[PDB]
Amino acid sequence: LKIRDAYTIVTCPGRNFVTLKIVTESGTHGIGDATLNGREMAVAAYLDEHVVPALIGRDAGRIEDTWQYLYRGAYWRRGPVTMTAIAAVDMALWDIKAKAAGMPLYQLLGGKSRERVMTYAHCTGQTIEDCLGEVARHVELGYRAVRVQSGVPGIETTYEPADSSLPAEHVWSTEKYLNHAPKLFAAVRERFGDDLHVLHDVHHRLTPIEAARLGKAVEPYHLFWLEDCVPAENQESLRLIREHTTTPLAIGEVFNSIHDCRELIQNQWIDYIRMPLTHGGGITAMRRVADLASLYHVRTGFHGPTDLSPVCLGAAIHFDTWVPNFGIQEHMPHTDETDAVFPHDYRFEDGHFLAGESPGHGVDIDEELAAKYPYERASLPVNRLEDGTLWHW
Amino acid sequence: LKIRDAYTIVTCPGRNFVTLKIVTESGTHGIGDATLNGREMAVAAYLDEHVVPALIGRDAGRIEDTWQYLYRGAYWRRGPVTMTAIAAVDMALWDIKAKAAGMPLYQLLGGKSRERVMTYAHCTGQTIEDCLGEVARHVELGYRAVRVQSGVPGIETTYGVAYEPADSSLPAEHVWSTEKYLNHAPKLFAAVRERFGDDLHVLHDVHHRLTPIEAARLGKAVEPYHLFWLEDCVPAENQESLRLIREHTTTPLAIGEVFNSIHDCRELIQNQWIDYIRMPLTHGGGITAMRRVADLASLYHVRTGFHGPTDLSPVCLGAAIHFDTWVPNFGIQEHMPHTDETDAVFPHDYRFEDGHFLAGESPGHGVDIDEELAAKYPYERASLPVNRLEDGTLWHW
Ligand SMILES: [Cl-]
Ligand SMILES: [Mg+2]
Ligand SMILES: [Mg+2]
Ligand SMILES: [Mg+2]
Ligand SMILES: [Mg+2]
Repeated sequence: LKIRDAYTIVTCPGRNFVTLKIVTESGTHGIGDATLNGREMAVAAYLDEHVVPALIGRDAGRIEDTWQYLYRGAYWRRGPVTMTAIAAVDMALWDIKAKAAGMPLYQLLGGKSRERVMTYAHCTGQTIEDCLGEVARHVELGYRAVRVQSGVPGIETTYEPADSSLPAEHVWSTEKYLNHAPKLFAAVRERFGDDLHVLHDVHHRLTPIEAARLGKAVEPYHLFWLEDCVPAENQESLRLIREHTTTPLAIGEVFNSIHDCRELIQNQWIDYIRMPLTHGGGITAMRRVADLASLYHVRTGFHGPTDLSPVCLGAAIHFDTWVPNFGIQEHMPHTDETDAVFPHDYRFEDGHFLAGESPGHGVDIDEELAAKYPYERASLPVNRLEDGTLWHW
Repeated sequence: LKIRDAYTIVTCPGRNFVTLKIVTESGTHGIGDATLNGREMAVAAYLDEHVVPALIGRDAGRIEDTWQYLYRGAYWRRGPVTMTAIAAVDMALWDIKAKAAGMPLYQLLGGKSRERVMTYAHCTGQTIEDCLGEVARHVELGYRAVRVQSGVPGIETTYGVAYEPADSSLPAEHVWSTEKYLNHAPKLFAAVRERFGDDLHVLHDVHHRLTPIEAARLGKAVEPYHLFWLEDCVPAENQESLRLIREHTTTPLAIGEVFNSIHDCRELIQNQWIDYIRMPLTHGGGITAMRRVADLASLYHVRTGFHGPTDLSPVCLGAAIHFDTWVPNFGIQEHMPHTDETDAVFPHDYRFEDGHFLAGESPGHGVDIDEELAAKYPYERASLPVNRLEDGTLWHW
């Protein structure tokens, strides 16, 4: 199990993905997602120039030692580029270990805790009516849970995000959003009733007392979660929200370390932690985050956008299958070309994922095919207030 | 004036440096340090592929807007690669602003608060005796303050004892014993005080190797020697790690060279768990961000102690000396001399005299880069070491 080769693959079958592959002397290989949307080449360089050369000759079986070696050894700790590189290595090594054990990853983690993995779909429209049409469409596809978003009247742009080479510039009004958003949830409940799980993503745009107000306003509609209410580098930002509303709260897709959320969890300021495998240091780190969360009744809600590759999604479905405190798994379907580049054995049926049974995380990469889709630069948008203030997107 | 061009320069005049240069439509230019030791090319790519293209055509004068645009706009916030890229842009833009104002940077910041900037030098040796020899040598050069490190008997390799840490292509592997270090370290400080007396400022870098209660013990043990600071006692991603140390010793504490965000140290500062904040301009988001960190620190009597190793370029050092000259709550400035080749690649107007830095008077931060000279020294990979315990446990270096 000594590592004989390690290298990145960069491909764009609909959007950019970076993948790390590790091959052992025996021939067993593993892959890990290394995709960091809008900053992809920073991780590619971090891996190619600084991590990959140190992997050669290491015992691929020493997952924990390698994690600590890269985490502590980098000297400069944490961060999106850093932890994504570490996650890619970690995910490839767990893939290798599961293959060596002859087991699908969920078995190696402690076995199945559930028979299937509940997902939610994105439902978006310009008007509230447009959004309701999308909800109906997804309910018919078997989704038990939908995230709803609609345009704000008076505002040209509200939350494939990486649509432009350079960042697109959106304009935002908090006050108009706060008055309009509760109407969307009222309308969803009027048309679809109470059994549907309804989620909403605030996408970082509020202050705490504004989020508190929104949380209260939407209590009658019993949302599954209100996500990313406020920027949370200062974790105390959640406190006012939690003290003022019983609407459940989700946060953390932009986090990369347990140290970004330890206090959020221990103070019981959130209900769902959203940090995913690719950005949160892989299986090794996320097991620890999920276990900490479990002590405080917090459940997992992994970020699952198109900009995490099928490698992440497969591993996430395995993790979701084992973890006791599973909440929900986001599903944004990849393109057919992306699915072809990353063959996999996870299945989607009746609104749920089912883990694969192949040894490993069940995902591979077709390198020859990946090479036919060259990288194309694409950046995430930015958001400005009406006066031009650079805001949170 | 809009940005016409922006690009990185990577050079290795003794060790690796990455620099960002921004050029305006009028031809005026500014530079910023982008060097992240042992991970240099991650920052180069972050800048080259993702930041530089977004700078073209921007108003160079909009420093704050650019900082927020890069920080918030990245979506993934904070981190060493991220914040070093942002710092490089920020430093180059302040360089340009000061040149436009026709003033040295310290004047732009609020003017001078001091007539000179106290430094400390690194004194190191295998034995305590070897270290003392180095102290004597630096005292002779005019240093008022010294950091002292020496070998631990029974341990082959320890931090700060040979010094250029990134001295191998792949990470060197060192071995460590906490218990041997804890019993030996106080003997070094006792010896320094015996030979050199009480007026000298004496610093020591623990370099992340202790647990909180071990650092508490060390702090107490070294109280009689009145250290200027005991630095980086424990890894501090969990900021509460400092609490037991602070509750058990009056030895002053310094932390933060591995930090990149005010959010890495807000609680350390507000709870009064440290005396000096060490996060430097290059890794801490530049002048824009570090002004904010220093100001928060000032409310709690915390002083600046910018990390100043060889792996921050003369661009950072010059900007740091300007910052140090203005900031009210200045503590000390680390000085690790750069190589001749490095100083030639980065011509500068800061000066070192009688143990102190003096800020330049040229408009800008006073540092430039000679691109033709830089081109003579190609990048050469070098990684920081890792540290293992005697049983093989991957530890903190
Ligand atoms: Cl980073
Ligand atoms: Mg979201
Ligand atoms: Mg109360
Ligand atoms: Mg240090
Ligand atoms: Mg007490």
